[PDB]
Amino acid sequence: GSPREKVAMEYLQSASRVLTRSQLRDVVASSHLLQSEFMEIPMNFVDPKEIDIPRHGTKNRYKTILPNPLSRVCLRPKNITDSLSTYINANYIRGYSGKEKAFIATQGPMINTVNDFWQMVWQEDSPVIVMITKLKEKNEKCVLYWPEKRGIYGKVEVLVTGVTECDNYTIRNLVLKQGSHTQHVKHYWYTSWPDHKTPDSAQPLLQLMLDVEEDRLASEGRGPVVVHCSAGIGRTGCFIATSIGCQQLKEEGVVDALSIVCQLRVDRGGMVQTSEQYEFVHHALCLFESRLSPETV
Repeated sequence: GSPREKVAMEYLQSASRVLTRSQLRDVVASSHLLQSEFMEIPMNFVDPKEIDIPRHGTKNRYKTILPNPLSRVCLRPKNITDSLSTYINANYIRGYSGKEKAFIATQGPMINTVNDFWQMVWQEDSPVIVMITKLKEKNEKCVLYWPEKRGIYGKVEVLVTGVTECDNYTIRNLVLKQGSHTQHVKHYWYTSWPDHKTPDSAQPLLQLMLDVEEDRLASEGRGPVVVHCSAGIGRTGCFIATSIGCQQLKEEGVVDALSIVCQLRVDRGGMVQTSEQYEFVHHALCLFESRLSPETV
């Protein structure tokens, strides 16, 4: 929601700036007009008066960054009544062309939400988790929520079967279990995002992006890809917007980043949280465009 509700939602649902590949290259060259464009996009943060689940604040890492009701991920453990047991700071995110539930954006788990997080990964049959933050960056950003080899979290067991190092991220193959059932999940941990600025190069992110895309292509029938950083909106929003925009560039030869970010704001308030992040998404789109086959006919 926003102070002027209709003005803000009308904007989010109508703003558009379709960029040809040439225009995309020019826009980043002019990293000045992106800032004013960014400032025009409503945050769509959730008015706490809206949501009504007593003490949900205990499970929010950032008190003002909440899951918009319409797309909130509700937990369904088959045996709890704590009410807060059905709550998690996470939202379903629409993908390219509005594809329903392509991703789930969520905050970095807190000690008291680790079980909830796995309950989500389990009930949603999520095939991939993308983590874009260190556990600490000057101050706490996220809690360690997975085991070195094996762990129990509520009624969900997580087994770490393998670990592979890469560019600026590490991949952990995971196996989740509940009784007679198993679920595979690949955990990507991107640790090199700078503490005080956006990545100098978008190459590591696009590599991660491509790896996750191959996972999605082979996981038809499964659930949304889970993405989180600390508050679950900044780096998280950058990763998702970049993924959606690179697909538009590849399939259509153009990209509407403004529309993409607006739709993300609709799904989760604050997605792509700073102007620097907004510029970074465009730089990442530019790097991707630089690798496409030529337009000259």
